[PDB]
Amino acid sequence: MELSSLTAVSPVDGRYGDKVSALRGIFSEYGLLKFRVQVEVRWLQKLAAHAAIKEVPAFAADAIGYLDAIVASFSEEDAARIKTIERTTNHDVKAVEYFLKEKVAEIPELHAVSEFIHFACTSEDINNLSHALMLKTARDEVILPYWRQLIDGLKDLAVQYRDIPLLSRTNGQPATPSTIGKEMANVAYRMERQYRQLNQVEILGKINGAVGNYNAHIAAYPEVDWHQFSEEFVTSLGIQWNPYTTQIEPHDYIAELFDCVARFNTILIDFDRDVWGYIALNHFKQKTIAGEIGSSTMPHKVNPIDFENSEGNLGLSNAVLQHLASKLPVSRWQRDLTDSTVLRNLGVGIGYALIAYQSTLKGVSKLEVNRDHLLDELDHNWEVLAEPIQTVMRRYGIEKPYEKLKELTRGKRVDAEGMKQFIDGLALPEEEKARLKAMTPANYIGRAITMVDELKHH
Amino acid sequence: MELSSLTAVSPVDGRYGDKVSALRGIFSEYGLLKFRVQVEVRWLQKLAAHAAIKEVPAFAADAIGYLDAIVASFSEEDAARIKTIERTTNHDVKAVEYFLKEKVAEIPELHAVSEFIHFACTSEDINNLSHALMLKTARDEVILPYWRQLIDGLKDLAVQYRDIPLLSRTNGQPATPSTIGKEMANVAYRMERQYRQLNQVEILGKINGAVGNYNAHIAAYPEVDWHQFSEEFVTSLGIQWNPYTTQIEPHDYIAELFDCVARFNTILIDFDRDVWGYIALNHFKQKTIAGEIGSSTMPHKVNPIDFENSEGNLGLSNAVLQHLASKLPVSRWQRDLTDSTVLRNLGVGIGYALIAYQSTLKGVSKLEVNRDHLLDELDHNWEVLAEPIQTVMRRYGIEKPYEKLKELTRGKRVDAEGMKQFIDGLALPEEEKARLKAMTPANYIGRAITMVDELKHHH
Amino acid sequence: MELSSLTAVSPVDGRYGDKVSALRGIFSEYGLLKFRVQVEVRWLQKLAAHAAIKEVPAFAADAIGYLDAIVASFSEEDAARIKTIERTTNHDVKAVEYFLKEKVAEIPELHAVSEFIHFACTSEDINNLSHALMLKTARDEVILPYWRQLIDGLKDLAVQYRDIPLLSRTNGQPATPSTIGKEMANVAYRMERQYRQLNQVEILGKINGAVGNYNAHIAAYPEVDWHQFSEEFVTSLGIQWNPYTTQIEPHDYIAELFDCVARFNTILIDFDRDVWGYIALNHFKQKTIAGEIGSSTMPHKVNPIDFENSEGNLGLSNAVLQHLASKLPVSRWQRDLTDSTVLRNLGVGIGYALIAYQSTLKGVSKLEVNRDHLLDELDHNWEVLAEPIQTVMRRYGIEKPYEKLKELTRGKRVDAEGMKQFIDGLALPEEEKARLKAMTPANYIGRAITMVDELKHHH
Amino acid sequence: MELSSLTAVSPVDGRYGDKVSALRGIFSEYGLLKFRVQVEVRWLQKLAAHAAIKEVPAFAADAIGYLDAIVASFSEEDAARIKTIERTTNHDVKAVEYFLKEKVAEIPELHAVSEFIHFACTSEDINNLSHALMLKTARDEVILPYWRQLIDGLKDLAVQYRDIPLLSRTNGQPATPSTIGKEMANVAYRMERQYRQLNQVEILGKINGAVGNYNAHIAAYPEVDWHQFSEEFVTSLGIQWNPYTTQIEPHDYIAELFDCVARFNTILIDFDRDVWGYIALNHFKQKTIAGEIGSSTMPHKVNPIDFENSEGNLGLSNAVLQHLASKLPVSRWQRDLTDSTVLRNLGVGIGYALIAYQSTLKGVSKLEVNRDHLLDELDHNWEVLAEPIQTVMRRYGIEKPYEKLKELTRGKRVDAEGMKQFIDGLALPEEEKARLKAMTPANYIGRAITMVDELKHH
Ligand SMILES: Nc1ncnc2c1ncn2[C@@H]1O[C@H](COP(=O)(O)O)[C@@H](O)[C@H]1O
Ligand SMILES: Nc1ncnc2c1ncn2[C@@H]1O[C@H](COP(=O)(O)O)[C@@H](O)[C@H]1O
Ligand SMILES: Nc1ncnc2c1ncn2[C@@H]1O[C@H](COP(=O)(O)O)[C@@H](O)[C@H]1O
Ligand SMILES: Nc1ncnc2c1ncn2[C@@H]1O[C@H](COP(=O)(O)O)[C@@H](O)[C@H]1O
Ligand SMILES: O=C(O)/C=C/C(=O)O
Ligand SMILES: O=C(O)/C=C/C(=O)O
Ligand SMILES: O=C(O)/C=C/C(=O)O
Ligand SMILES: O=C(O)/C=C/C(=O)O
Repeated sequence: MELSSLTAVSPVDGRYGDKVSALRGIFSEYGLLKFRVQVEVRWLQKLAAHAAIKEVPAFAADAIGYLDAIVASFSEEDAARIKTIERTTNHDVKAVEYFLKEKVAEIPELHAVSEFIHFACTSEDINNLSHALMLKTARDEVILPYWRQLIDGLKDLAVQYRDIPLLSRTNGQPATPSTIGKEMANVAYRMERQYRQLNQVEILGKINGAVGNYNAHIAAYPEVDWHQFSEEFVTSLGIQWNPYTTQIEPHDYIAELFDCVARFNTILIDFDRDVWGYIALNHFKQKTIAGEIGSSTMPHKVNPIDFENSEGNLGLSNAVLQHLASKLPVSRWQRDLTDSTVLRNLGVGIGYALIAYQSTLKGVSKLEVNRDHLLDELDHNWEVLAEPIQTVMRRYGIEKPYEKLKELTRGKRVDAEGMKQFIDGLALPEEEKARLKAMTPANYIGRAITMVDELKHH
Repeated sequence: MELSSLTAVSPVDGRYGDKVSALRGIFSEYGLLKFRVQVEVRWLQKLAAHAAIKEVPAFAADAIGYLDAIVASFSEEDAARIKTIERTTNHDVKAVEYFLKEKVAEIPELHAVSEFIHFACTSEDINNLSHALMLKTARDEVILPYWRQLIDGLKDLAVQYRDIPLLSRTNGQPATPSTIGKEMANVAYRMERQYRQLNQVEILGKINGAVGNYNAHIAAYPEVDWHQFSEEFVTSLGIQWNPYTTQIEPHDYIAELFDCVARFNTILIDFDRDVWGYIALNHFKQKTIAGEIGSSTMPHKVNPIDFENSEGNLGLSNAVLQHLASKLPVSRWQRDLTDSTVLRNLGVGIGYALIAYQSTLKGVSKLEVNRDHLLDELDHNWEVLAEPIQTVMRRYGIEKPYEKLKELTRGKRVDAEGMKQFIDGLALPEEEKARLKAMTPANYIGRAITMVDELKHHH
Repeated sequence: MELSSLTAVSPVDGRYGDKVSALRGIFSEYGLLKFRVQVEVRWLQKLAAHAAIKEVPAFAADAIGYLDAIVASFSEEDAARIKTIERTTNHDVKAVEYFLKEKVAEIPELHAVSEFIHFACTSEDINNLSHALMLKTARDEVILPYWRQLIDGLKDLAVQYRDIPLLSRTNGQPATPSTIGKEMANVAYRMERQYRQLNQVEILGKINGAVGNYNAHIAAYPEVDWHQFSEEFVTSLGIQWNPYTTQIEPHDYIAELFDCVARFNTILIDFDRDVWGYIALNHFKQKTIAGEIGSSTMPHKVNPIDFENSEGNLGLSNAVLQHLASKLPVSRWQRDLTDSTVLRNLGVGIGYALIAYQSTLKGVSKLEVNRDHLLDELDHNWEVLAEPIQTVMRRYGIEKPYEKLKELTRGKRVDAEGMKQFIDGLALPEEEKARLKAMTPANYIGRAITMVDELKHHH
Repeated sequence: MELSSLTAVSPVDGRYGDKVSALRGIFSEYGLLKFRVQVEVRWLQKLAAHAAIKEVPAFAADAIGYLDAIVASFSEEDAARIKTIERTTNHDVKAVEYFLKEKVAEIPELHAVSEFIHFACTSEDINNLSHALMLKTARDEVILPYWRQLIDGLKDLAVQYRDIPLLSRTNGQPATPSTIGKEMANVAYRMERQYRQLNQVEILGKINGAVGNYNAHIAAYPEVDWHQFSEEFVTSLGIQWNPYTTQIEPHDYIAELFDCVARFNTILIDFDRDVWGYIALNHFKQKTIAGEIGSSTMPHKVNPIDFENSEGNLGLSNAVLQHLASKLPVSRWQRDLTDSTVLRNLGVGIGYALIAYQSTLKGVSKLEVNRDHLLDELDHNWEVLAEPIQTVMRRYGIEKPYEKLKELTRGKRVDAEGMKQFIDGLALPEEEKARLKAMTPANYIGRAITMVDELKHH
């Protein structure tokens, strides 16, 4: 069978292919080849612009334009030609070199310096810079914008549900109340920390020849400061310079990038699970679309499939991201080639994540808080007032406060009247007694609401 | 950009797409849908053949042929129709049901029992059986055949290199010799163990309604023995029966299946790495063709790129296989849907492995043992004879045998002459002294050759 | 600070030390050394009993008893002596050899064949056999017994709760009912599958010299069939023979063993989580004793801390088990020593699991099903009867059955009365209408109870 | 059997127990209890020092001293008492509370405010701050110093071997030369990046009650600004404040801490492997100790067991660190208790790492570079000069330079005379021809030496 979204082995290009279309122009073989062409061309232009390198005179305006067009117009047809050449070379980057030499052959000025294409370069000089550009593009144009959508989305939920009381669950058991909004706020805050970290991750690049010592460069141009030339070229591409490497850029920054993405994903997994649970408890109703089918056999079903889809894909994302993070930075001696094939999977780990981000956003858009249920549940759990009562008792020196409340509530059902009766028998100033009799599980929410309102201050 | 092998995000469908084409008809959405249709059709066919279920009379030959054709000729166009219907249902299995209902509408016999399609079934009854069929097919038609090629390949190398001496390396250091063939035999033996295990793994399936208690089945047909019905149906598909489940088949067998593939892949990583190193030591030269480029900058390079490609892909395979193996069997209460999207990746872990198997076979085809280097290295490591000498001394009661050889060789360079002189000073019977003076690093290979020759007698 | 359970870095030897005491005599350095001594002693004993090896005459009863005593009475003091000798050798197995040599010196018979201790052996010949003995002992005396307790425990719950109705949850939502007992039975069945698998795993061992070719053995005794000698010795230890290896036993069986324990642990995590949730839903209340504190701040709390402790430890167990399973079988060339230090952790992964098994059993002992809540919840979810109604409608040819019930219940609240009214308007034979009007969420449990009663007939 | 280093199940407390003794006072149950006592006491002191909280008057000098002594003198006997109390409570932190109440009972001033011990606190307020102190102490006093030793060690090797030529290996094959020192320098640089990152990781702490909303605090003291009180207390402990949490501190920073430690460990694994290989190639000899045994059967053996031990333990370390990093940040709703038992393993992942750090240092101390072998090997690989020759040809416009050199060397043995003969036939200016004939694989090292000398500038 020919490849199509229906026949694709992986769901990243298959069932969810339309959810990650932007990655097809970045992490695919086409994307890799596109970026390699960009790097090769930029290298030739720097050599030409470098006065000390007389063998490569400055290019005329039209020659520079011809070169820039090769970069900007790079097509699948161009990539297909490179692969055709690769059939002969069985070496992808050499095929890129030969492809570029073919392209400039018709332009005398360029053909003249044809043998300067890839001059003194090793394949990894081209590959690592290509990977850097792929990752930088992915982060700045795709990943961060989804993270911002998720963060803004959670904040909106926090504000929207700021004052909606919730019977908290610790150890899965009824506990001291909070508000739906506050529980949303906690997640936004965590996501924000990771967003800052991802944005601060360095994206490194290098260019220094075969084993990282500019051997070939120096042999031909011993008078040129290639260490300076290297830093200038890498930074000219918008990449941060990595001065010490072997044949390959070590890949530590890729682990740094993926580790933070995995942390964010983990926070999202936690969120997907919690909401799945709130929906199970009926604290949230789900918006329904006319025509849709919840269950093939149970007509009444309305399921949180978006949160579940996201949860599953986040696990897959982390499995791939984690493997790359831990495996890439280890390479035998000056390097073994196992990282090449692995690096063709940078978009895979990212892709599962993007699919999950969209699913979560989709699930969030269908949330309908159920205040009635939330409040009704709280009204059936007056035992949660045992904490404040004992704490107040502690304040006013009443003996064994915690112990007395434990005797009253642990393993015992106690309603409002019962809790109220206990308070009345306490040796406390009327003012405090009345203050205690005035609280309910629904209003025993502490600083929850204000916590939500102050989030914007962090 | 439209999807093509060039724009595909994953190299399983991209760069290596042509290496795993067989999986496109199995693990993809098209494959999933095709098997779902097969299961649905067979379910309807069993209901018809069941005399006690009179509302669905036995189907005549032409109707059975029409149903069989739906299964056999299932096309991408058919899959597209289901996807079109799914746009409305937002439920894939329900779209399959509607698809089939549309298909039988033109056959009165079949159209008359239209509402019996998916009768009493829950989506997972169809899904789990499809996954089982997908995995069984992949194992018997794809995985095992590659494993047999690797095993036979290693065995061929074992025989071909049965008597070629090798300076063994323990802790990376020169050690007691072996033969290239013996080192290959060890790997083939480990591979065979996993082969037998994978083949013995159970591929389970179930069919029992919404939560596993045949609730719906019994509500409509209380006089029918659905437990028996279930076992017959699952086994009729060539799948092994799993009588106890919630809404989903628990997936334990998937972990069992993936755990053995991972063990096999691990053995292969070990192999890829060892050969990469033997090539690094120049114990093997590499066959290459004119035109091929080793390095873009170093024209003299000839690299073991096939073994490296395999090694990298095996790591990826195991990472995906292991995630599925450990995550799938955990599902909240009667099931949470997180396993659905994950199960659409059964072929991904398998795909990375297939790519690796082919790369290794390619690498193996290019190996050329370098007898000259192997022997020359052995002739510069006569210190390895310290072990046999001390051992012989132990036998004949000579004092501090091991200790004496350690003082003589640890941290010291000793050639054939120096080792010979030492043996001469030993208080051993002439015959034993001669035997020791007759051995060399190259012939101090123990039972290596016979071990290789006897491999065929195992497994 | 001196080491004590209070200062121990790891909770396996610290807080939970008393929960895994049996492992101290197996996987610790003391245990490793004890088994090494056992293997060394048995090796010497076989050499003596082998008539062809005349330099080591058969041992008389008292000498055999003295050797057996070294093995049987091996103490921490003996272990300390070896560690003392190791301070000089910087090689543990060599220290064991010297230890034994010192021990036999007082027995002329044994002292006379002193240099035959460790004869022709490489350290791994002793190590791998010790690991095999450690794992076999742990499996047969520790792991399986806990697994049997869990399985029997789940089966007891299954029987005890066989007929207690439960509103099932799929996607976390109210679904077709089952029984508490049926949900327990499902787990017991999965556990039994892994139990059989773990019991069937092969525990392999080898003994063949420095690199696996009996080089040293053949150099001294070329007329002896060491391949046969090897198989006899390994099997005499109750271990299964692995004829092909490098310096180390490849460790594939360790992965096979650990892969099944991990699958079992995964099933248990699934269980711990489900029960944690059933407790959260108040389907089960928890037994607690006076004096116990649930929360330091919320006096009303009663938490399922036992299940939570188990769940956390199972994750830890699998993480260690999986690392060993995937890393151990890869060793550079004839072996690199990275597996030695790692193999000192065989008991760690097992320890986390043992802690978890005991915590779960403790949690189970405190469960008290809450029939009132389970039934009350079911009585507020009559919408689950939409499935059986539509299914019956399908049987009797009523049009758009599923679709009609969806419009009636999806996103809508429907009580017993509303469901009853709907059934009355259906064009079905009186008998079928009555049957539908007679069912309730609580009795719509299908074959749940019989499934539980038939569990005993499986496995 | 009773617990001893010989009977310990885990080698962290067993065979290598003496290698991690410092962790016994930090991550053990004793350490956890010690820190919990510290937090509880500090909390009581802040309440006393807080003027607005009149029910807890400022403490006299001797009372404060008595409290400080409880913290500073905390012993195993004290910890044993807490565990004895825990037998009754089956709740560790409550046992700590009761233990402290017992300790102050003899001091009237303290006994007077006995019920203010743990006032309004939830166990996790104490636990998370304890974990923060454990991790901060471990990083600043143990981990970073080992990393600094390793970094300084690699730098010393770099300087010591700065000019020692090495036949590089890419794909495991003879490649463009470098120097032993440069290969050491690359590793030091990578380790330094992680050191900076680990040092910059935030160590967070919180204190806000049952579910994070100061519910109990406000119920008793509605006039006190508990949000300010919280930030002050956490920062007073030297911990960074985490304002938004549920019952537990989310643990994201722990993942951040462990992820960077794992990255460092991975770099070290790569190093352990490379040196193991250099030793296998005989580029490094190993120092030998009189009396030691390399092999029980092969008398001549001298093995790099220290690097191997380190490699094995680094893998174990990462397995544990990774599990904690990915599992801890996920907790059901306001929290499930699975993280408590897991957090008792913070020292385990760290312990394996420390054992490995020491083993690597030990292995490094035994390295003896073998210049003779290194140089002899290079002198047998004149084919590596094919790169510079073709590059020079490229510079001077000689047709198909790379192609001509490939024909000459790919799959062919070419010695100095052969390479020299090829150069003589080139149409290049004598000056360049002589420059090429003057190089050897040993001096074709590019900027390697200078790269090493400039490391100190980064
Ligand atoms: N040392 C190297 N650096 C960069 N590319 C290489 C190196 N060695 C081989 N290659 C080529 O890199 C490509 C790797 O392909 P793949 O394994 O599919 O990722 C192959 O086309 C090789 O010919
Ligand atoms: N409980 C369930 N069992 C089987 N399929 C379901 C269930 N709940 C929802 N679905 C459907 O299964 C599909 C899951 O899609 P995906 O997440 O992409 O794997 C969706 O089309 C859902 O409508
Ligand atoms: N090739 C080998 N086979 C078995 N033991 C070895 C080997 N090489 C070194 N050893 C010893 O094995 C022990 C490994 O200790 P450890 O790294 O703590 O597990 C050390 O005492 C070494 O002297
Ligand atoms: N929600 C909670 N927060 C803090 N501690 C708890 C909580 N629930 C139970 N505990 C106690 O925490 C301890 C956990 O012990 P372990 O599982 O061994 O780490 C037990 O002593 C419990 O009684
Ligand atoms: O193609 C390169 O740039 C390098 C190849 C190699 O080192 O083998
Ligand atoms: O589609 C089904 O078969 C089941 C759906 C559900 O349980 O929600
Ligand atoms: O101690 C041994 O048995 C082997 C040691 C080695 O191969 O180095
Ligand atoms: O002990 C505590 O602080 C909290 C306990 C709980 O939430 O259950």
